[PDB]
Amino acid sequence: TPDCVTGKVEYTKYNDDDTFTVKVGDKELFTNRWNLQSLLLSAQITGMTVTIKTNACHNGGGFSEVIFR
Amino acid sequence: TPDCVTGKVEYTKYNDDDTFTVKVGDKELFTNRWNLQSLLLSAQITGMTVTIKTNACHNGGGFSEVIFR
Amino acid sequence: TPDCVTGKVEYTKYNDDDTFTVKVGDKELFTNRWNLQSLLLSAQITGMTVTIKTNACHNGGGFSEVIFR
Amino acid sequence: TPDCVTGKVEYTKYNDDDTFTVKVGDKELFTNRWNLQSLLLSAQITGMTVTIKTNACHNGGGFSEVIFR
Amino acid sequence: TPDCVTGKVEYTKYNDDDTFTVKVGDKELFTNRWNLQSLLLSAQITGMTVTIKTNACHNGGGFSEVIFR
Ligand SMILES: OC[C@H]1O[C@H](O[C@@H]2[C@H](O)[C@@H](O)[C@H](O[C@H]3[C@H](O)[C@@H](O)[C@H](O)O[C@@H]3CO)O[C@@H]2CO)[C@H](O)[C@@H](O)[C@H]1O
Ligand SMILES: OC[C@H]1O[C@H](O[C@@H]2[C@H](O)[C@@H](O)[C@H](O[C@H]3[C@H](O)[C@@H](O)[C@H](O)O[C@@H]3CO)O[C@@H]2CO)[C@H](O)[C@@H](O)[C@H]1O
Ligand SMILES: OC[C@H]1O[C@H](O[C@@H]2[C@H](O)[C@@H](O)[C@H](O[C@H]3[C@H](O)[C@@H](O)[C@H](O)O[C@@H]3CO)O[C@@H]2CO)[C@H](O)[C@@H](O)[C@H]1O
Ligand SMILES: OC[C@H]1O[C@H](O[C@@H]2[C@H](O)[C@@H](O)[C@H](O[C@H]3[C@H](O)[C@@H](O)[C@H](O)O[C@@H]3CO)O[C@@H]2CO)[C@H](O)[C@@H](O)[C@H]1O
Ligand SMILES: OC[C@H]1O[C@H](O[C@@H]2[C@H](O)[C@@H](O)[C@H](O[C@H]3[C@H](O)[C@@H](O)[C@H](O)O[C@@H]3CO)O[C@@H]2CO)[C@H](O)[C@@H](O)[C@H]1O
Ligand SMILES: OC[C@H]1O[C@H](O[C@@H]2[C@H](O)[C@@H](O)[C@H](O[C@H]3[C@H](O)[C@@H](O)[C@H](O)O[C@@H]3CO)O[C@@H]2CO)[C@H](O)[C@@H](O)[C@H]1O
Ligand SMILES: OC[C@H]1O[C@H](O[C@@H]2[C@H](O)[C@@H](O)[C@H](O[C@H]3[C@H](O)[C@@H](O)[C@H](O)O[C@@H]3CO)O[C@@H]2CO)[C@H](O)[C@@H](O)[C@H]1O
Ligand SMILES: OC[C@H]1O[C@H](O[C@@H]2[C@H](O)[C@@H](O)[C@H](O[C@H]3[C@H](O)[C@@H](O)[C@H](O)O[C@@H]3CO)O[C@@H]2CO)[C@H](O)[C@@H](O)[C@H]1O
Ligand SMILES: OC[C@H]1O[C@H](O[C@@H]2[C@H](O)[C@@H](O)[C@H](O)O[C@@H]2CO)[C@H](O)[C@@H](O)[C@H]1O
Ligand SMILES: OC[C@H]1O[C@H](O[C@@H]2[C@H](O)[C@@H](O)[C@H](O)O[C@@H]2CO)[C@H](O)[C@@H](O)[C@H]1O
Ligand SMILES: OC[C@H]1O[C@H](O[C@@H]2[C@H](O)[C@@H](O)[C@H](O)O[C@@H]2CO)[C@H](O)[C@@H](O)[C@H]1O
Ligand SMILES: OC[C@H]1O[C@H](O[C@@H]2[C@H](O)[C@@H](O)[C@H](O)O[C@@H]2CO)[C@H](O)[C@@H](O)[C@H]1O
Ligand SMILES: OC[C@H]1O[C@H](O[C@@H]2[C@H](O)[C@@H](O)[C@H](O)O[C@@H]2CO)[C@H](O)[C@@H](O)[C@H]1O
Ligand SMILES: OC[C@H]1O[C@@H](O)[C@H](O)[C@@H](O)[C@H]1O
Ligand SMILES: OC[C@H]1O[C@@H](O)[C@H](O)[C@@H](O)[C@H]1O
Repeated sequence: TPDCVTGKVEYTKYNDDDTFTVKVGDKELFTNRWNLQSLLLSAQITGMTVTIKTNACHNGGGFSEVIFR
Repeated sequence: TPDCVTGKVEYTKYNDDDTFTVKVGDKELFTNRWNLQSLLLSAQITGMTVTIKTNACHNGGGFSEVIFR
Repeated sequence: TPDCVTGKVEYTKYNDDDTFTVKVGDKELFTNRWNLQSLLLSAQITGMTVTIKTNACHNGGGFSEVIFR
Repeated sequence: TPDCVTGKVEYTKYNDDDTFTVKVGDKELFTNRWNLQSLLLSAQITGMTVTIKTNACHNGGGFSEVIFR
Repeated sequence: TPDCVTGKVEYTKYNDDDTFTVKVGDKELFTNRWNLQSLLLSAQITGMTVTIKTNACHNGGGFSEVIFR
């Protein structure tokens, strides 16, 4: 799956339908995998750099693949 | 959904029916989403600023949307 | 529900029937809510002050309401 | 249930059947309770002192009761 | 099961089928056990040394046994 954005997590958002939104770089993306919610908030809190891989690389796009550096 | 309060978490409370109460700004609100309980206690412990979005913006109102900054 | 003890968590214990015991102040109390186990060990590790509310305010009493400050 | 060992966690191990092994003091013991896995890794990472209570107090013995000081 | 790599976690990756990849030493390996995902990210964030035991000791190989010191 192609890389889409790499950067620190600027903010995260819990959504009304239990999906989770993340802003990394200049894109706002969401995931429906509940396992990723605490992993991404820990990355945010400790300042890790994440790379999100997705074909829907646009605002509002979904993802499931994340690399944590 | 409109913004209702933005601030640091002042305290959290675990309720008898397994919902979770939070006091942010001047409002005391609750959520029934179990996934938000450890995310909001981590935001409290590390001093993050949260924005709660809800139409029930009054004491005792419920919410499910939270932004973590 | 009335306040029973306020203080820092002295120790926590995992019990043979999957309940969790906590010692706050001068009372040792237990809860059967599994969601409270990691929230109380985080409060212990980061030194938060907790208030437990319960009518069974005696050693061995149960509880479910906790305020985290 | 009698005390068996008290000390800091030397290492933890994830086992092929999803049980979890811990070495505290001079004993290596395991638990089948999935709730204890992140509680024991947090105790190892932050250097807490744990007391394990079990009648199978020998290498390879199982336990479920742990006190976190 | 034989030791395969020992080292600090260099990166972790959440995969599209909910498995989790880890790079330790010179090998990139994956596990399908959901319980290991937050244990390995905590090991990565706090700089623990992990030993992965597996017979598939090659890039792309799977594992389930991890020692955390
Ligand atoms: O978290 C939501 C969602 O994330 C991942 O899917 C993403 C989009 O939501 C999904 O619509 C998109 O599907 C593409 C296929 O990748 C592509 O092969 C096909 O040609 O078109 C469809 C529709 O546009 O894929 C992205 C991820 O690349 C995740 O895969 C999905 O299971 C779900 O978790
Ligand atoms: O906001 C603080 C408040 O949160 C919790 O109460 C929630 C609502 O605020 C409250 O309106 C709601 O009341 C329920 C009662 O639980 C129920 O017994 C009764 O029959 O119906 C009313 C609504 O008409 O309760 C929710 C919780 O689900 C929290 O319980 C409360 O102590 C306080 O912290
Ligand atoms: O955790 C409780 C609850 O949070 C969210 O709902 C909030 C209030 O609890 C709910 O009463 C309120 O309902 C609104 C409708 O959204 C609005 O369309 C209608 O016009 O008025 C009612 C009453 O004010 O909505 C807020 C959130 O905006 C969450 O949606 C819900 O599932 C539940 O988790
Ligand atoms: O803290 C949330 C929750 O804690 C207690 O429930 C625990 C689990 O959260 C709950 O899913 C679990 O349910 C069991 C059934 O009791 C059992 O009959 C069935 O076979 O399996 C499910 C899943 O393992 O029960 C434990 C407590 O034993 C608490 O009871 C519950 O009300 C709520 O507070
Ligand atoms: O975690 C165990 C238990 O904690 C909470 O209940 C507590 C005691 O376990 C329970 O026996 C006690 O019951 C009270 C009633 O609240 C009171 O109205 C009646 O007059 O007397 C009995 C005995 O004193 O209540 C406390 C909490 O106040 C929790 O409510 C329960 O679900 C369970 O989790
Ligand atoms: O996590 C594994 C296991 O831990 C707890 O049980 C322990 C041993 O696994 C179990 O064999 C041992 O059984 C004892 C009885 O306690 C004792 O009453 C009887 O006389 O002898 C047997 C054999 O030694 O008990 C220990 C804990 O004392 C836990 O109870 C069990 O559910 C399971 O989690
Ligand atoms: O020294 C702790 C030990 O924990 C793990 O092994 C546990 C017991 O110590 C071990 O005796 C037990 O072995 C069982 C198998 O579970 C069972 O499937 C097989 O048929 O019989 C043997 C002997 O009764 O397994 C438990 C774990 O469930 C761990 O495997 C070991 O490396 C070591 O850490
Ligand atoms: O998470 C993936 C997987 O990890 C563990 O299995 C590993 C490989 O996935 C599996 O192919 C490999 O199988 C070995 C046999 O154990 C061995 O007896 C035989 O000689 O060779 C095959 C192929 O190399 O085993 C490794 C771990 O050693 C885990 O056991 C499995 O349940 C699953 O979690
Ligand atoms: O990330 C793990 C799973 O997350 C989502 O499922 C959640 C929850 O984990 C599951 O128990 C429940 O049945 O559905 C939830 C979403 O409605 C994904 O939808 C799953 O496919 C898993 O990836
Ligand atoms: O821009 C990111 C948004 O993510 C969530 O919405 C997505 C998606 O954008 C939307 O079209 C879809 O219907 O629902 C998804 C969530 O389930 C949030 O709900 C939005 O607030 C944005 O953060
Ligand atoms: O956040 C997870 C879900 O919370 C609420 O459900 C919880 C719990 O997760 C569920 O497994 C249980 O059966 O009921 C609980 C509520 O009584 C919400 O109802 C869900 O929408 C999820 O958000
Ligand atoms: O600690 C939680 C429970 O652990 C064991 O069960 C786990 C898991 O929690 C359960 O949902 C799954 O179906 O089986 C697992 C392996 O047995 C214990 O058997 C339970 O008593 C709980 O302690
Ligand atoms: O974490 C141990 C187990 O992980 C995998 O199962 C997960 C999850 O734990 C389970 O609750 C869910 O129903 O299915 C998931 C797999 O898609 C393993 O497959 C299990 O065998 C356990 O090892
Ligand atoms: O006060 C709560 C008590 O709960 C019991 O189940 C346990 O055996 C005691 O050791 C104590 O923890
Ligand atoms: O080399 C291990 C590989 O494991 C696969 O399951 C995963 O999809 C790949 O991205 C890679 O991590």
